[PDB]
Amino acid sequence: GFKQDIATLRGDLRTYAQDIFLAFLNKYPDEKRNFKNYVGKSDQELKSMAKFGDHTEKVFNLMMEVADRATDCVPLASDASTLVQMKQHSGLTTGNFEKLFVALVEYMRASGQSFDSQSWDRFGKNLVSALSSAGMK
Ligand code: HEM
Ligand SMILES: Oc1c(Cl)c(Cl)c(Cl)c(Cl)c1Cl
Repeated sequence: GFKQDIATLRGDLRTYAQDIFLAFLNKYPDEKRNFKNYVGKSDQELKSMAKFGDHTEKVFNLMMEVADRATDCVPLASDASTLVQMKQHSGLTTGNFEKLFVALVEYMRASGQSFDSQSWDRFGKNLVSALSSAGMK
C-alpha cells in the first residue's frame, strides 16, 4: 500500500524523483514557466544539471516526509502550512500541485510495480484541499 510505496520510492529516490518530475514537466510543458532555467533541455540534459537533480530530490525528500506523516492519505495541517509559507512557492496555486500528482499517479499506473496508485490519487487530492485550507489560491 501507501506506506510500502513511500519505502519503495525512498529506496531509489534520486531516480524516482527525477523520472516523476520529468513526467510532470513533459505532460504539462507550461509548468516550465516556474522553472525557466529548464527550458530548451531534453530529459538527459536536465539530469546533468546540478540544481535539477538536487532541487528534485529535495522536493521528493519533503513529499515523502509529508506522505509518511499523513493518516489515511490525509496530510498534517502543519505540513500543508509549511508548503504554503515556503518563499519558493510564492507564485503557486493548488492547480500546480494537482498536475504534479496527476503525473505521479499516471507514472505509478504505467510502472510494472504494485504501487497503490489509488492511495496516491487520494493523497494528491487531500494535499490540494489542505493547501487551499492553509491559504494557497
Ligand atoms: C508535495 C509537493 C511539493 C513539495 C514537497 C515541494 C517541495 C519543495 C522544496 C523542498 C523546494 C526547495 C528545493 C531547493 O531549494 O533545493 C521547492 C522549491 C520549489 N518548488 Fe516545490 N514542492 C512541491 C510542489 C511544487 C509544485 C507543484 C511546483 C510548481 C508547479 C513547485 C515549485 C517550486 C519552485 C519553483 C521551487 C524553487 C525553484 C526550484 O526549486 O527549482 N513545487 N519545493
Ligand atoms: O528542480 C525542481 C525539481 Cl527537480 C522538482 Cl521535482 C521540484 Cl517539485 C521543484 Cl519545485 C524544483 Cl525547483
